[PDB]
Amino acid sequence: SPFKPRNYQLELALPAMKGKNTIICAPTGFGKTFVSLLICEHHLKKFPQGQKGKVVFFANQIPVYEQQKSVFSKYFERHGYRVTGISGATAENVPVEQIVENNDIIILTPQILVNNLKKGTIPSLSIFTLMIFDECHNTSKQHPYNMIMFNYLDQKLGGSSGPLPQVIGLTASVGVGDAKNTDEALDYICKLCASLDASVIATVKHNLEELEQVVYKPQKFFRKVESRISDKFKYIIAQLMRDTESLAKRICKDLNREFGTQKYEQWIVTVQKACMVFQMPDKDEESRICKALFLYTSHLRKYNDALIISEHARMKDALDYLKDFFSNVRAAGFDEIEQDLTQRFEEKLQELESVSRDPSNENPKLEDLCFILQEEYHLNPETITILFVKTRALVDALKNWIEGNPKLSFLKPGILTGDHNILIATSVADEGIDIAQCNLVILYEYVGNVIKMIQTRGRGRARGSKCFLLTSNAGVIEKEQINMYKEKMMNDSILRLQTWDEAVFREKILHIQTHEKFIRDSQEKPKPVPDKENKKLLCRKCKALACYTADVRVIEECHYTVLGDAFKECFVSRPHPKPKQFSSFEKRAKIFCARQNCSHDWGIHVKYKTFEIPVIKIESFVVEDIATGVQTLYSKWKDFHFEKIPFDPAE
RNA sequence: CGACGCUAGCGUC
RNA sequence: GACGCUAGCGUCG
Ligand SMILES: [Mg+2]
Ligand SMILES: [Zn+2]
Repeated sequence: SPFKPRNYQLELALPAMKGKNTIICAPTGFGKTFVSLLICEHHLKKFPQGQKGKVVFFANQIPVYEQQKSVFSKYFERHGYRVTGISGATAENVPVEQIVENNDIIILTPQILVNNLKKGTIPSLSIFTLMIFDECHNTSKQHPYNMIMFNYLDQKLGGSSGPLPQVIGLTASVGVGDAKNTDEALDYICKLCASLDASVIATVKHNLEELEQVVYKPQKFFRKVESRISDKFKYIIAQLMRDTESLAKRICKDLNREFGTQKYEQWIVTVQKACMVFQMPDKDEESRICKALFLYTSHLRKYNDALIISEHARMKDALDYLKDFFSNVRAAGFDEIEQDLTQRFEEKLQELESVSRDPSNENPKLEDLCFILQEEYHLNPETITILFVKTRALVDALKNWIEGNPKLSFLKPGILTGDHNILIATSVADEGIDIAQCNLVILYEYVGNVIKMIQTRGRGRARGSKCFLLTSNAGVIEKEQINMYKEKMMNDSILRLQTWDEAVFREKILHIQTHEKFIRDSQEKPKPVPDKENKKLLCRKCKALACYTADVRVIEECHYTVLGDAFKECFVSRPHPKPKQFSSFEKRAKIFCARQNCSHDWGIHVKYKTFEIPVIKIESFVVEDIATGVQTLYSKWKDFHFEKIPFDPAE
């Protein structure tokens, strides 16, 4: 152990080194990696000569996986332990069984292990002696962590009595979920402890003073401000809205309406979702009326978003956003509909710009953020900032404004989504891999949970780091208020736990956990009857025939193909700007409607073992029926019931 | 393609 | 006290 550990690290690691299933709960940045390494070195120094240990470490983000894989193999080969890892890119056509056998420390994404557990390639978890979940707080509803633990609990409660592994979770906090007093919070923490069969929660108690000189708590600030006094854009855009919806009335004629909400977008998603069953006797003019109206609603949706961007940013940015929109749809073909909508746009456009570009009109949010930045960089010209927005439209809007606003010449921004002065960002899953210490973080119209709150403090470990929350909605302020109270209750409940006898707590967890077992068994739902009939699937933006269900076979129960040239008729392949690959496929194209003026996104095109195939999404089509004539929309594939004819290579 | 998590809004016993 | 739907965001096979 020659790299100088601190006493709070040994204090956290101690119970794990005593063999107890343990949840380490410590502030982001305490150095969990050293704790994991110490625990592992100890775990497998323990064994006699005739037995050997096998450790598995789960990370569920690739950078963390690669980082841990690297540091584990560097620390452990000197001691004689084969280290290896498996992730999505390295998973296929390799006999995972003997990879696991042949190696003593094993770093995994969790999905690969549930996938191997279910296909029996991995018989039981009794293969492992120690399991380590990094960011274990999402050992919760459907997350792969929980599916692994379900397998563990099954072996626990069933008569099958193989030796089970020791389970350690690491986290900066446990969450309380939707808990509103200390006893509810207590219950939720006990439920999560049960999910990982933990007997101990390790926090820092004796060496608090050492810890609080390592990771400091940044000071928080709330900036309540109010929305735009004057809405010129909103007047004229509203008028555009009710024009387009009068067009809806001209063909649809069928119905609390607020223009600019998430009310409004859910309503418009509903008008599309209800209008893809417009069934006439004529089929030609019905295809084109229904798509007149799909287009009207798509344009109304991207009309609405423009004004939410107006509320949260400049209006020159929203303007550039929908000028990009119209350049986008210009290349999708030209009908009467395109020229018509776009031409009423042209009419408004110039008064529109004249509205946008006048200093008269500034979102007070933007000038308050300019204020904050000016102050922090006047007092510290070397401040490194990070700014969290909600939509990824807002990220490049704010960036363009930073460069375009001259007050902040001294800012040189950089992005990250899914050198520098300041980073603009949406959300980063869970604490994350190494990042430059930021000493200023700002949350711009930000809402979140308690765990994200604890974790965001790790950007500003150093003393004198600062964090701002600025908003036009007292809602958001109150919503982080309740979060801080939730952190209070979490700490209070954890300490109330540690003052219980071990055994009372362990029989508590055992009973919680047999409960939840028979719950998930009861909740196991049986099949309905799959119906065996010839169903037509038509497009969603042209409603033209695509194929029937007897055309489609299914591949490993998830992705569904088509056979026969009847599909090669009605799409066009487009080589893709993101040639990703996932488990046993390679992605090369996205396929769209070959129909003139349609070009809707229908699926992708991909190499599977020796074949090229396109594979498609339901929630990009409509499903009719021969005798009924009626048609119905499905979103999720698993939601759709018919004869599941598996893919045969024999054709 | 598909599986999950977080958030907001809205519903069901 | 959970489930579902719509969307935003993130991750992963
Ligand atoms: Mg996740
Ligand atoms: Zn189409």
